[PDB]
Amino acid sequence: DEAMLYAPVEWHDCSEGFEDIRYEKSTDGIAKITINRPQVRNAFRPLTVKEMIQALADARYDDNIGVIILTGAGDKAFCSGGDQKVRGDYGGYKDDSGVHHLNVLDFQRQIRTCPKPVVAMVAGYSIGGGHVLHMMCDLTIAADNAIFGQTGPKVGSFDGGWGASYMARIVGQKKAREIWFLCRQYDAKQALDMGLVNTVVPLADLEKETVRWCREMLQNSPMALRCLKAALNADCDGQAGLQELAGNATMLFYMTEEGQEGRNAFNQKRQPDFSKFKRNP
Amino acid sequence: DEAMLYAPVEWHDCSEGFEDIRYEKSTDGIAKITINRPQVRNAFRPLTVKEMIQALADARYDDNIGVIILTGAGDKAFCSGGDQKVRGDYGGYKDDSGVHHLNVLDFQRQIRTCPKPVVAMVAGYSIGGGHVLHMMCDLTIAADNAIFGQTGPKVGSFDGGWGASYMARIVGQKKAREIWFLCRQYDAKQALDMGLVNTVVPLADLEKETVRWCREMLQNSPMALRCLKAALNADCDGQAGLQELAGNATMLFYMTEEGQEGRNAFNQKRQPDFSKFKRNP
Amino acid sequence: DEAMLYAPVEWHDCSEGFEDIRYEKSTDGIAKITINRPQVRNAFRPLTVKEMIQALADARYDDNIGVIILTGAGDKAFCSGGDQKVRGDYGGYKDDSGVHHLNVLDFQRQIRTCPKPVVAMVAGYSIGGGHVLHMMCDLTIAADNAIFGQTGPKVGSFDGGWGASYMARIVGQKKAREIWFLCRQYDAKQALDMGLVNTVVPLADLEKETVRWCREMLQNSPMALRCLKAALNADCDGQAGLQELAGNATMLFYMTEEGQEGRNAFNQKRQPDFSKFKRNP
Amino acid sequence: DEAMLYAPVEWHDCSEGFEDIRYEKSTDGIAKITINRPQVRNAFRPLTVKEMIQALADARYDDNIGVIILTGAGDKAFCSGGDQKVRGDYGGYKDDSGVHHLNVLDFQRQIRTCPKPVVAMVAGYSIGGGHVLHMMCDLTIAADNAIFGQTGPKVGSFDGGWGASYMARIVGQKKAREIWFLCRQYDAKQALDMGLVNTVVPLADLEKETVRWCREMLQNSPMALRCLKAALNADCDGQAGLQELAGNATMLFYMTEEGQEGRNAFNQKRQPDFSKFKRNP
Amino acid sequence: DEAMLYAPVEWHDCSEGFEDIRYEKSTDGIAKITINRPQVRNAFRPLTVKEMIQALADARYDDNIGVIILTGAGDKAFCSGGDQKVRGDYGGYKDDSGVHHLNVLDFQRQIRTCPKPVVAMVAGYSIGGGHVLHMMCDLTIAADNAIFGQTGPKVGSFDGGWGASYMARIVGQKKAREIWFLCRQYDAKQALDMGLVNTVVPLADLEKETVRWCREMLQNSPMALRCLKAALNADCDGQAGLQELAGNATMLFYMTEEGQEGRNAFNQKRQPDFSKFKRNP
Amino acid sequence: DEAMLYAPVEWHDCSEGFEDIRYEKSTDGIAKITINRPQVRNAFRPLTVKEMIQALADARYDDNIGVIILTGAGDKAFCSGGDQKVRGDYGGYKDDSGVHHLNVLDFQRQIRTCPKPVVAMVAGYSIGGGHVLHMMCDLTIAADNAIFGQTGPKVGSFDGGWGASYMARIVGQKKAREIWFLCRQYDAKQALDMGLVNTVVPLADLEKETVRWCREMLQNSPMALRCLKAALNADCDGQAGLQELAGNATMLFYMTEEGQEGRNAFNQKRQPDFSKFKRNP
Ligand SMILES: CC(C)(COP(=O)(O)OP(=O)(O)OC[C@H]1O[C@@H](n2cnc3c(N)ncnc32)[C@H](O)[C@@H]1OP(=O)(O)O)[C@@H](O)C(=O)NCCC(=O)NCCNC(=O)CCC(=O)c1ccccc1C(=O)O
Ligand SMILES: CC(C)(COP(=O)(O)OP(=O)(O)OC[C@H]1O[C@@H](n2cnc3c(N)ncnc32)[C@H](O)[C@@H]1OP(=O)(O)O)[C@@H](O)C(=O)NCCC(=O)NCCNC(=O)CCC(=O)c1ccccc1C(=O)O
Ligand SMILES: CC(C)(COP(=O)(O)OP(=O)(O)OC[C@H]1O[C@@H](n2cnc3c(N)ncnc32)[C@H](O)[C@@H]1OP(=O)(O)O)[C@@H](O)C(=O)NCCC(=O)NCCNC(=O)CCC(=O)c1ccccc1C(=O)O
Ligand SMILES: CC(C)(COP(=O)(O)OP(=O)(O)OC[C@H]1O[C@@H](n2cnc3c(N)ncnc32)[C@H](O)[C@@H]1OP(=O)(O)O)[C@@H](O)C(=O)NCCC(=O)NCCNC(=O)CCC(=O)c1ccccc1C(=O)O
Ligand SMILES: CC(C)(COP(=O)(O)OP(=O)(O)OC[C@H]1O[C@@H](n2cnc3c(N)ncnc32)[C@H](O)[C@@H]1OP(=O)(O)O)[C@@H](O)C(=O)NCCC(=O)NCCNC(=O)CCC(=O)c1ccccc1C(=O)O
Ligand SMILES: [Cl-]
Ligand SMILES: [Cl-]
Ligand SMILES: [Cl-]
Ligand SMILES: [Cl-]
Ligand SMILES: [Cl-]
Ligand SMILES: [Cl-]
Repeated sequence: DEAMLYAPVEWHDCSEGFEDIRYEKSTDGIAKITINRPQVRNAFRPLTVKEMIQALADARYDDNIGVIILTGAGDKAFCSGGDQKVRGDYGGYKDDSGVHHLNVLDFQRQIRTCPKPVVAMVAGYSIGGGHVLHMMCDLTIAADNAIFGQTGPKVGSFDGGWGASYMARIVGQKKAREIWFLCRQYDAKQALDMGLVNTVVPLADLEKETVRWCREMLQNSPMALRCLKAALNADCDGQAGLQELAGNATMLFYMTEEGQEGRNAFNQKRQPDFSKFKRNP
Repeated sequence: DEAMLYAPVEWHDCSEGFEDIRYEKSTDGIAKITINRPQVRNAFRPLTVKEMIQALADARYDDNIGVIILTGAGDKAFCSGGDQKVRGDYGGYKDDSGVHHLNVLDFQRQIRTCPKPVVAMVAGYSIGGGHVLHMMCDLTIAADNAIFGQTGPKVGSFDGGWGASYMARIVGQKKAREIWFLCRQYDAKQALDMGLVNTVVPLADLEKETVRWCREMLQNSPMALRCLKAALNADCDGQAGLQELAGNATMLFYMTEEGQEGRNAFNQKRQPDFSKFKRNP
Repeated sequence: DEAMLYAPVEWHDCSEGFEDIRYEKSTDGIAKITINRPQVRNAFRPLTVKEMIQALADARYDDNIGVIILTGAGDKAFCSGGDQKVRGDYGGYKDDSGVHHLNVLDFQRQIRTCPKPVVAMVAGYSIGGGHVLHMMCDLTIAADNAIFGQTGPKVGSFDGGWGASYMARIVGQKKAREIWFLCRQYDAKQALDMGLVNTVVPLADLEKETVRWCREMLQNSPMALRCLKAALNADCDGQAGLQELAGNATMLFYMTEEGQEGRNAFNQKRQPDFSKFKRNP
Repeated sequence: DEAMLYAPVEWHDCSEGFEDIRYEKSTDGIAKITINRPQVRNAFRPLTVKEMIQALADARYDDNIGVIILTGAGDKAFCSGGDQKVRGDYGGYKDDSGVHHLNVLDFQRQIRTCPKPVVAMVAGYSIGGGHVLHMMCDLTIAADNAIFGQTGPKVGSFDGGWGASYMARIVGQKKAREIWFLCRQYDAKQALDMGLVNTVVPLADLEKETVRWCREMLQNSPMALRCLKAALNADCDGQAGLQELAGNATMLFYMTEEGQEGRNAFNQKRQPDFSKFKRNP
Repeated sequence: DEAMLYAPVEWHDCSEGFEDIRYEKSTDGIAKITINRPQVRNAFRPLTVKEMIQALADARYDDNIGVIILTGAGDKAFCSGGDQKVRGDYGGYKDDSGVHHLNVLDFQRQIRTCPKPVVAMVAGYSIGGGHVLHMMCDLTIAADNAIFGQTGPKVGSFDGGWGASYMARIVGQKKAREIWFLCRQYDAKQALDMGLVNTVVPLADLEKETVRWCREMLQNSPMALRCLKAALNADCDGQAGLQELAGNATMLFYMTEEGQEGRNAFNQKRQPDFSKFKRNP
Repeated sequence: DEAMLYAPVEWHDCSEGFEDIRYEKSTDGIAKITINRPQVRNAFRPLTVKEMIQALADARYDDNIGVIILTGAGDKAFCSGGDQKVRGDYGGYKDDSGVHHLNVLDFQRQIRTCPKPVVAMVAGYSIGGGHVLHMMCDLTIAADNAIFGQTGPKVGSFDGGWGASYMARIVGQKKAREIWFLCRQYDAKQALDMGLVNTVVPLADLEKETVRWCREMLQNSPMALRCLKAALNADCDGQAGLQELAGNATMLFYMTEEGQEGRNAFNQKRQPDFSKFKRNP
């Protein structure tokens, strides 16, 4: 239904109180987080990350939202990683109160455990920490002007966490070592060819196509989506992944009569009677 | 309730067709598989394993059975492992047709994936392949005359699968290397002290205590039990463990109105409407 | 040797007793399992699965068979997954007796642990559970009319087991999330491009090329093939994978003089003497 | 130095705005989170968990805190798990707004990823979700009146995430399956013997001994502790564990001259000169 | 800077004492190990491996070297694997003294744990054990005449270690099973298409391009490069990977004032004072 | 026979060329490496480690040696870890040439990958890096005066590799966190009780009992021993563990006629004929 998928999107502004990002919601259930620091190619300082964390937490708890888009303001950059202008000498990035942070690690975890799909909408540069962020998103929609790469070994940094291992799970070990060791830039076609992004579209149609992809997911079962996301994380995240996968199993079990009987019996101060529930093979 | 836990048990014989084992079921939902080759300390030959497999399959599919006991005939042996008298040169144990088998590997997987708890009831020797068998069982109830250990490096064999890795998940890596490398025998107290068995009871009380443990589990949620068994396997078995765990999540999802709407929609040749189901955080 | 590789194939029917599938063997060592429910696009019901499990067990134990082909009858579908017409409310698919099954999980594990290569021969739709089946097969040969995808989030289901994790080990995490979250369909070239199938051939050439691939494997060491298949599973299946791989090492050890000395000594009531066997570095 | 270790402790309150918990800080760097619903054996409702999350976030960000204690009010209970009185049918526990939560999962991950040691101080009952909470804590100090166990299969629930797998990494797979399948209660001595808690002390000495253990850690390198905690999580949590461990490596790298040259060169818009930094073997 | 990247390279010979290989170093920090047995398509015998290990150890310990190239003499072969003419019956390859070796396993490990990037420069055949060798190298630069493949199942062998699992992490599980099961040969384009090599260049420009890639890495942080290599290994090598990654964290910690205070306090026979180092969030 | 087990041991000196260690061999197949720096409680400097690696390589290749003992000179210390007197600021311990090493990491991997059992014979202190060394050994025989612990967080170091993860696989996650975070010392009984060492014997009986354990293993299959050691590593070491396990499978395959046919056919320039080797199930 292209008429539905390509219908106009009406964004409602929810940016009140944010300084470094914009946060918007569509009537049909898309939340969009936009890094708004185009002057530094949308690099994040600790405040930026803090605000993205708050926005993503809101999206998670808004039961009208089914999908999140992460993007950068303007056409030149999605995100250029940590703001090197505030990178201190004592183990992180300094906020205005002098505290050193590495809070993008919290945001990565939050994207990972979000039960709703998160989509990176990438125009122009997705570089360094900004590159890890697009990789963390479940899907990436790239404009034909998109440019991807890491710079760690050039700028005195590295992401040896999901920035390395998870990258290898997307593009394979040979490509991952190349990306990290040489710190070249890759155009959208190169990214597409290596399986790094899901599709490449003309810059002009970036939001149009991204919104179609979100709407396709919004037609589907939110329960199935969250279970599948956990299951896919589970191939990577050991017990942390089991926590997500089993957690959803618990939720489901709480919705059954057998599970509910355990609760009722406790509340009614009696023994449970699980005999009425047939054992499946 | 001790009166209920220690009530007499009435075994019904279901051994029709078996030559190397006995197979029985209680009215209150316990299936018991007994290796019946005491003349060889209950060593298994390929036929024996084939029968244990058939029995355990029957127990899986009988919706009145909730727990399975595995044990050996007599008081002298649980199982002394592969019957070395029929072990061929061509990579396995010879059946009367001359085919070389290692079908205990199938029995290990079957116990592993059985959605009902399997309890090893050990009197006397649990040795070699027979020792791996008790380990594979979810729980082990040991008589005070029980003796445990491996013999592989002494008799020209080894179990480098669950017989090694899973043993280490039970007794730790130092004890596991000790048990394998030296091939000593360990008595019941030594076994309990290392976490190898769940409890040790006087030989005369062996079945009485095992049935008590079985009955305590039979009071509990069968769904919960199978989910937890899968979850505990999943700490060991990677994607195979995910298959089990996720498979249970799939079963539970099928029992929800959200999952059912998806089926209904397809059968009625219409679009699913999941909008009616609230998204949890 | 194209003459040999493209020689005519001579199928012998072994379907007697099967209601939902065909089962055939070639003189040169190929067993072929064909889902035969074209009226439902080769959707499996619980009987279908039980028969496929019986057929694959037969092929495993037939020492003349070296390779298995799995395919769908006709040219419109390989398999469309679980039969939604018989999917019950109580956690699975109803058989004629009203028992609720998810027995395709058994069949997945059987393909996985089969020591002989299994080849999916896909014409037309490989969808849902039927898509996971082709993925489980070691290799996939696709016709130019082949169509691939999942539908779980559309039809209220999910495979978060090998259907998710193992999919990711084939096409990468970005593609896996796309496939599962959007539930689009993908044509043969799309599947080839993402590494989902091994090759794409004109529909007319489907069996001809599949049989060629089978015959190439049939020239190779059956022992090496099974060790390698276990080794590749072991990158995914944790301790379950070690069981497979170590289990083959045991088989091999049994074929050595050192291994046999262990057995010989036990049978001959003497202490083993391993001094004759040089310690390799 | 026992005089230092057993010095009186001086708690200052930081509970402003909390209804379900108390939150306090000692003058020497210990924070203490106390579940304060002793009338229901310190069962948590969604609000309770939310408050615990806020308190733990505070402790994490307070650089004068080096260690956190988790405990329950009164002598009778540490925590009895999820509050069954507010457990709803729709897959979680209802807050006053009707939303269904499983937010203890967030708290579990927050304890896990906390860079500071978290110590469970257990008096009386640690049961169900309350038992998983003490397990998640790095260390457990138990009073002689402490009682441990799970109840899931009895009350229609299960924790198949860290509550299962991680439990196995503490007590081993045999005890873990016993604990979950039978849902017995275990006294302090039983807990100590299976390795489930670190020490058992007289109830009268619980706080004094817990504070001693805390002070011992407070004498040590905070950086070394966080790295080790991450490293120990990493044996369980796959790529999520790598995120923590590598994250600490990044922090350290940012404190070296080599890392800083990378940053300086970027800010100064010149090529970095890494050649002046000797390559270690 | 292409002028710099494509500048002449000045090799100096360091082959003194080697019989099967050449070993050279450039003034700008590239070490090159060349298998020199072109008469047997650069197959390795145990001495060849021994020599390669010695050269790679020398490269690791030379603080002037930052990158290693592995290659074969001539342009017909990179390496055709183990030398079958000296392959013994007793489980390995015979040296002149009749000891049977599989020492390529040590060389694989040594490439894996080398803190400096290792680059396969492939002209002609990279086959069998020789194909596993290029896979182990972090990157592969292939000439347009390069040919890739395994032969194990044809020549009575298999690499079920990194040869299998790590191959799957490169090309995906479907392509890995194809490569191993059929033992076909793949041209440079096929290899590139499946992600098996990083780039393909004209044969006459093989070294020129390889040296360029090396110089690009040689501009980057050696510390970042070794941490990332370890992090990428860590997604595959479980605890051995943790050893590498954490071992780099230890190295970095030693370079900090906090870590040094621990050493200073010990050497000065006083108690450490870690209180001066602020805790980061 | 106890007469055999407790027979006198004749040590022959092989220490020529060593400065920091002694190296001796028994006539019945035991190699003993003794750290010889009692004046610093047998702390290792880079030369010490280099010597131990040389000694262990020699033991690996001496086909008369079946088991290695690692120990410390005198009765006061096994090993107190890294020599803090030569620990430099630049990420390692300085040799006489000023190079900074962490070469114990090499020795750890060498113990891990040694195909012969390695036994720690511990009298007195096993502390720090010295404690990790005893853990790495397959088994530990402790004297009643033995003391165990880590000191990292006190002395500005950590071993977050095998020092952490592998310790947890020995003593469990709760104890492992205790040991690392508090840096207490533990007597021999405490070590035994937590599963940290295999046995405790009177100091005067240390070598006598250690040699008995050694001789017990020396009676068993060297091949079974090495396969089992690999299999147990494989529960921990991911693909590095697969390499060892599969590597052993390859060695065994080379000893079979099916394997050898592949080699013979290649050497005789003819097609292999594997049809003579029946396919096991
Ligand atoms: C069990 C022992 C210690 C009991 O000793 P006891 O003194 O009480 O009895 P015996 O004096 O030995 O007399 C008992 C009779 O039973 C025979 N017998 C005992 N065990 C076996 C056996 N396993 N196979 C064949 N016969 C057995 C004795 O010979 C005697 O009969 P008679 O000759 O007088 O008529 C003592 O019996 C003992 O040690 N038995 C051997 C224990 C053993 O070594 N088992 C084999 C170890 N290996 C395996 O189990 C294979 C498992 C494996 O590693 C594997 C891994 C992967 C895939 C497949 C496998 C597999 O092989 O299955
Ligand atoms: C395959 C499709 C795309 C082909 O479309 P086409 O246009 O060619 O034909 P149709 O007119 O749509 O269909 C032709 C006839 O076949 C019936 N039919 C087709 N598929 C099924 C099916 N799976 N079940 C029942 N009937 C089917 C149609 O109904 C029609 O017959 P009539 O009704 O007119 O008489 C299109 O057919 C299609 O999309 N089919 C459904 C694909 C699907 O959704 N399959 C279910 C996917 N889910 C699973 O398989 C469950 C797997 C799972 O998650 C799992 C996980 C763990 C453990 C167990 C399981 C498990 O459930 O097994
Ligand atoms: C704790 C017990 C053993 C102590 O018994 P005791 O005799 O000393 O006191 P009682 O008289 O029984 O109780 C005193 C008052 O407190 C109430 N109460 C106690 N526990 C709870 C509770 N958990 N919920 C609600 N109320 C509780 C009693 O009802 C009584 O109040 P009154 O009725 O007199 O007014 C005994 O109290 C006991 O067994 N309690 C239940 C322990 C239990 O079963 N907890 C649930 C275990 N399951 C979970 O926690 C869910 C965790 C989970 O699996 C999960 C997994 C993944 C994601 C989320 C979750 C999750 O659900 O959080
Ligand atoms: C490389 C091929 C395809 C190139 O063919 P081409 O037509 O150009 O040359 P040829 O005429 O075939 O031969 C040229 C001369 O070189 C000899 N030769 C080539 N390769 C080898 C070799 N590997 N060993 C010994 N000799 C070799 C030819 O014999 C000829 O010499 P002449 O007799 O005429 O004088 C083609 O040459 C080819 O296919 N060679 C074999 C490729 C192969 O099968 N290699 C072995 C594969 N197996 C291994 O490498 C073992 C690795 C392993 O799995 C493992 C795993 C764990 C632990 C250890 C190992 C291990 O074994 O190391
Ligand atoms: C062992 C202790 C407890 C014994 O105490 P005791 O009272 O009996 O003897 P002392 O009087 O304290 O000492 C006797 C003489 O020996 C010196 N000495 C003892 N140990 C060392 C040492 N490790 N380094 C240098 N000197 C040592 C004493 O100084 C004294 O000599 P004098 O100067 O007075 O003559 C006690 O001695 C003790 O606590 N020693 C320190 C234990 C320790 O902290 N070891 C270091 C722990 N860290 C490591 O091992 C690094 C390992 C690591 O984490 C790592 C990870 C990854 C990669 C590499 C590494 C690595 O660093 O290698
Ligand atoms: Cl970067
Ligand atoms: Cl055994
Ligand atoms: Cl599906
Ligand atoms: Cl519970
Ligand atoms: Cl090969
Ligand atoms: Cl230490």
